[PDB]
Amino acid sequence: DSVGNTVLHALVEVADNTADNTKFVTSMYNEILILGAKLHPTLKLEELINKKGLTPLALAASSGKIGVLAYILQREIQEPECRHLSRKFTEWAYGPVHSSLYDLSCIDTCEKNSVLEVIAYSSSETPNRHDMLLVEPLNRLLQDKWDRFVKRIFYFNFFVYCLYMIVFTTAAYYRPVDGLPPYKLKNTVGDYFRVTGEILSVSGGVYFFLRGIQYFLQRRPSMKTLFVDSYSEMLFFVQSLFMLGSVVLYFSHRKEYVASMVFSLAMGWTNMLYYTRGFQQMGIYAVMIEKMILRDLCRFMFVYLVFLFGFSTAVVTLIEDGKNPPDSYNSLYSTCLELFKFTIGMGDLEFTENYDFKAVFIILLLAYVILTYILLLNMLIALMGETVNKIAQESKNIWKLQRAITILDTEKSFLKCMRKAFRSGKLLQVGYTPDGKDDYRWCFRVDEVNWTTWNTNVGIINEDPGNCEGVKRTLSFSL
Amino acid sequence: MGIYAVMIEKMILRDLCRFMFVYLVFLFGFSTAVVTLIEDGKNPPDSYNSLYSTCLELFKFTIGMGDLEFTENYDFKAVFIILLLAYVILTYILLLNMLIALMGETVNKIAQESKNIWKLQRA
Ligand SMILES: CCCCCCCC/C=C/CCCCCCCC(=O)O[C@@H](COC(=O)CCCCCCCCCCCCCCC)COP(=O)([O-])OCC[N+](C)(C)C
Ligand SMILES: CCCCCCCC/C=C/CCCCCCCC(=O)O[C@@H](COC(=O)CCCCCCCCCCCCCCC)COP(=O)([O-])OCC[N+](C)(C)C
Ligand SMILES: CCCCCCCC/C=C/CCCCCCCC(=O)O[C@@H](COC(=O)CCCCCCCCCCCCCCC)COP(=O)([O-])OCC[N+](C)(C)C
Ligand SMILES: CCCCCCCC/C=C/CCCCCCCC(=O)O[C@@H](COC(=O)CCCCCCCCCCCCCCC)COP(=O)([O-])OCC[N+](C)(C)C
Ligand SMILES: CCCCCCCC/C=C/CCCCCCCC(=O)O[C@@H](COC(=O)CCCCCCCCCCCCCCC)COP(=O)([O-])OCC[N+](C)(C)C
Ligand SMILES: CCCCCCCC/C=C\CCCCCCCC(=O)O[C@@H](COC(=O)CCCCCCCCCCCCCCC)COP(=O)([O-])OCC[N+](C)(C)C
Ligand SMILES: CCCCCCCC/C=C\CCCCCCCC(=O)O[C@@H](COC(=O)CCCCCCCCCCCCCCC)COP(=O)([O-])OCC[N+](C)(C)C
Ligand SMILES: C=C(C)[C@]12C[C@@H](C)[C@@]34O[C@](Cc5ccccc5)(O[C@@H]1[C@@H]3C=C(COC(=O)Cc1ccc(O)c(OC)c1)C[C@]1(O)C(=O)C(C)=C[C@@H]41)O2
Ligand code: NA
Repeated sequence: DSVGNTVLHALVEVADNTADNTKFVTSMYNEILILGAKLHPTLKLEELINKKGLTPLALAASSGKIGVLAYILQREIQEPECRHLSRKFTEWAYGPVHSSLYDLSCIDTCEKNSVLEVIAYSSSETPNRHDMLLVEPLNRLLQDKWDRFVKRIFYFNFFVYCLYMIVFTTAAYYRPVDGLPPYKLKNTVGDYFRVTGEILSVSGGVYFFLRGIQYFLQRRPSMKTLFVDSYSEMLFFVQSLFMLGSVVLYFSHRKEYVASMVFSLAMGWTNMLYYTRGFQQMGIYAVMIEKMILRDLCRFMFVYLVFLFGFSTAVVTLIEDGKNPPDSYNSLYSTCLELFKFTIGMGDLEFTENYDFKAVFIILLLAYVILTYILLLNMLIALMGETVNKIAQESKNIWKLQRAITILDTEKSFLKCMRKAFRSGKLLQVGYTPDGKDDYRWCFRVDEVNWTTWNTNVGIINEDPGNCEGVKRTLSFSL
Repeated sequence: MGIYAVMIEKMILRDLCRFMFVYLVFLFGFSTAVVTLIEDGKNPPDSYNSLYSTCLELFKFTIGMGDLEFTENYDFKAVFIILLLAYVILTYILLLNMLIALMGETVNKIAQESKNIWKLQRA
C-alpha cells in the first residue's frame, strides 16, 4: 500500500496481543508463506520492508506484539518442500533430551534493524518491551553474551569509575583556600599530584559530556516526557554540566567554583548506583529509587510543602518584634526552617516567646505535628508499602532490560568485539533450500526435557546424539 | 519465640547488607561535598574540617538527633542548606521509608519458610 506494508506486515498491524487474536494471526501468517513458496519459490517474503525500513519480524518487535514475536522466532514448518522457511531446527533427540538450533539471521546485531536492538532502544510508548525479552532464543542469547567478553568489560568500567571518584574526591578536598581561583603552582611534590588530580577530573568530566551529547542529539532524539525513561542517562549528563560549569567559573576569576564542583561531588558518588544494576538482588534496590523519586516523592513533596508553607505563614503573622540561641524569628525563612525540624525529629516547641496569645500559638503547633508528623509520614509508609508490592514484579522485567542495554553499547564501541559478537555463530549447514543447495545459516543451541508425553519427533537433523564435533546427517532430509 | 530469631539471621545478610551499601554511598557522597565547602577557623566548638566529624554529623540525621547549622565556618550558605536538605529527604524520608516497605515484603515471604527452618533447627 501507500505506507509500504505488505500482507505479512498488515497481519502484524492488526494483532492486539489477546490470546484469541494470537491464534488466527499466526495461523493466517503461516498459510501465506507456504502459499508464497508454491506460487513463487524464488521469492523471499519476509525480507521486504515498508517506508520505515522494517521487516515483519522487526515490526512485531518495534511495537509491543509478543505472540507474533514468539511465533516467528520459534517457527518450524514440518512438512517437506517448504521446510526451509523454518527457524527453530531440532537437531537430535535422545528420549527426554531435546536439542534445538534457533536461528540468528535478522536478530543478534547483524543487520540494520535487529530485534535485539529494536526492543532495547524502543521509546517505551510501545508497550511490553520488558515482555519481549522472555522468548527462548533471545533470553539465552543475552545471558550467554554476558558470561563471556561483557562481564569482563563491565567490571572494568566500574573499576575505572571508582578510580575516578577517589581522584576527584582527593583533588577537591585538598583545594587551595588561599586566594583568587587561578592559582600559581609551587614546585613541590604535593602540588604536582594535585594539579594532576584536577586535570584527570576535568577530562573525566568531558567524557561524560560527550557521551551525553551523542545520546540526545546524534543518536536517540527524545521528547520531554521520555526523561522518566532515560533517567539513568540524564544524571550522568547533569553531573558533567556542573563539572564543566566549574571550569568556566575557575578561569573567570570567581570564587564560586566551589559551589558547582561540590554538586558534582555529591552527584558523583551517588551515580555509582548506576553500576549496581546487572546484579540481581542489588539491582532491584536501585530500580525502586528511580521509580519512587518521580512517583511517590514528587507527589508527597507537593502536599508537604502546602502544609509547611501553610502553617509557617500563620506563625510569622503571629509573632511580633523584639518587643522589649537568641534570634529574630520574624523572617519567613527561619520559621519555615523551625517547622521543618518537627519532621526531622529534632523539634522544639516554644522556639520563641516574642509572640502574643500563647493559646493560639500552641494550637497551631499541635495541629501541625499531628497533621505532618503523625498523619502524612505514616501515610507515606503505607503508600510505599503499596508501590513496592506493585513493582516487585515489574522490576525483574526492568532489570533484564537494563542488563541488555549494557551488552549492546559495548558492542557498538568496538569493531573487534563485533567479530566476537557472533554468539554461537557456527555457520552450520541446516537443511536444503530450493535449487538444491545447503542452508548455511548462523545457529544457536538449547536443551530441554519432556516426560509427560512420550516425546515423539517427526524430523531430526542428526540421527546420532550428542555434540562431539563429529556428526552424520539423517536421511529424513528430502533433498 | 524461634520465628523471631530466624528473621534476624535472614535479614542481617539479605536486607541489611544491601541497605548498608546504598546508605554508605549517600553518607559518603554528601559528607565529601560538605567538607569541601567548609573552610578553616577563618577568624560545642570544634574544627569540623575532618572527614570523620562530618561523616558523623550526617549520621545523626538518621538517628533522629539532627543538627542543621552544625557549623558556620563555611561560606555560601545557600549551597550548604541545599546539600543538607537534599540529604535529609534522600536518607531520612526516602530510604528509611523504603527499608520498612522492603522488610514488609521479606517478612511475608519468610513467614512460611521460617516454620520450615525452625523444625530443622530443632532437629
Ligand atoms: C591515590 C589514589 C590512587 C588511584 C590512582 C588512579 C589513577 C587512574 C585513574 C584513571 C581515571 C581517569 C580517566 C577519566 C575518564 C573517565 C573514565 C570512566 O569512568 O568512563 C568509563 C571507562 O571506560 C572507558 O571506556 C574509558 C577508559 C579510560 C582510559 C583508561 C586509562 C586509565 C586506565 C586505569 C587502569 C590501568 C590498568 C592498565 C591495564 C590493566 C566507564 O564509565 P561508563 O560506564 O562507560 O560511563 C557511563 C556510560 N553511560 C553514560 C552510558 C551511562
Ligand atoms: C583506597 C582507599 C583510600 C585511598 C586514599 C587516597 C589518598 C589518601 C591521602 C593522600 C595524601 C595524604 C596527605 C599528605 C599531604 C598533606 C598536605 C598538608 O598537610 O597541607 C594541607 C594542604 O595544602 C596543600 O596545598 C598541599 C597539597 C599536598 C596534598 C597532596 C594532594 C593529594 C593528591 C591528589 C590526589 C591524587 C591524584 C593522583 C594522580 C595520579 C592540608 O590540607 P587541608 O588542611 O586538609 O585542606 C582542606 C581544605 N578544606 C577543608 C577547606 C576543604
Ligand atoms: C580501588 C577500589 C575499587 C573497588 C571497586 C572495584 C570492584 C570491581 C568489581 C567487583 C564486583 C564483585 C565481584 C562479583 C562477582 C560475582 C557476581 C555475582 O555473583 O552475580 C550475582 C550477584 O547477585 C547479587 O545481588 C549479590 C551482590 C554481590 C556483588 C557485590 C555488590 C557490589 C559491591 C562492590 C563494592 C564496591 C566499592 C564501592 C566503591 C569504593 C547475581 O547472580 P544471582 O542470580 O543473584 O545468583 C545468586 C548467587 N549468590 C548466592 C552468589 C548471590
Ligand atoms: C512555586 C511553584 C512550585 C510548584 C510548581 C511545579 C509544578 C510544575 C509542573 C510539574 C510537572 C511534573 C514535574 C515533576 C517531575 C515528576 C516526573 C513526572 O511527572 O513523570 C511521571 C509522570 O507521572 C505523573 O506525572 C503522575 C505521578 C506523579 C504526579 C506529578 C505531580 C508533580 C507536581 C508537583 C511537583 C512539586 C515537587 C517539588 C516542589 C518544589 C513519570 O513517572 P512515573 O513513576 O512512571 O509515573 C507514574 C506512572 N504513570 C505514568 C502511569 C502515571
Ligand atoms: C571499601 C569497600 C566496601 C564495600 C566492599 C565489600 C563488598 C565485597 C564483597 C561482598 C560480598 C557479600 C558480603 C556481604 C555478606 C552478605 C552474605 C551473602 O552475601 O550471602 C547471601 C547471598 O545472597 C546474596 O548475596 C544476595 C543478597 C544480598 C546482596 C549482597 C550485597 C553486599 C555487597 C555490599 C556489602 C557492604 C555492606 C557493609 C559495607 C561496609 C546469603 O544470604 P541470603 O539471605 O540467604 O540470600 C538471599 C537469597 N538468595 C541466595 C536466593 C539470593
Ligand atoms: C522542604 C524544604 C523546606 C526547608 C526550608 C525552605 C525555606 C524557603 C521558603 C521560603 C523562602 C524564604 C525567603 C523569603 C523571604 C522572607 C525573608 C524576609 O525577611 O521577608 C522579606 C520579603 O518579604 C516576603 O517574603 C513576604 C512573603 C510573601 C509570600 C508570597 C508567597 C509566595 C508563593 C510561593 C509558593 C510556594 C507554595 C508551596 C507549593 C509547592 C521582607 O524583607 P524586605 O524589607 O522586603 O527585604 C528587601 C530589602 N530591600 C528592600 C532593600 C530589597
Ligand atoms: C554508618 C557508619 C558511619 C559512621 C561514621 C563513619 C566514619 C568513617 C568514614 C571515614 C573514615 C574517617 C577517617 C578518614 C581520614 C580523614 C581525617 C583527616 O583529617 O583527613 C586526613 C586524610 O585525608 C583524607 O582522608 C582525604 C579523603 C580521602 C577520600 C578517599 C575515598 C576513600 C574511598 C572509601 C570507599 C567508601 C565508599 C562507600 C561504599 C561502601 C588529612 O590529614 P593528614 O595531614 O593527611 O594526616 C596525616 C598525618 N601525617 C602526615 C603525619 C601522617
Ligand atoms: C536530574 C534530577 C531529576 C535530580 C538531580 C539531582 C539534583 C538529584 O535531585 C533530584 C530532585 C530531588 C531533589 C531532592 C530529593 C529528591 C529528588 O533528583 C535527581 C537527583 C537524584 C538523587 C537521587 O537519585 C540518585 O542519584 C540515585 C540514582 C539511582 C539510579 C541511577 O541510575 C542514578 O543515576 C546513575 C542515580 C541524588 C542527587 O542526584 C544528588 O546527588 C543530589 C545532590 C540531588 C539529587 O533532581
Ligand atoms: Na530527637
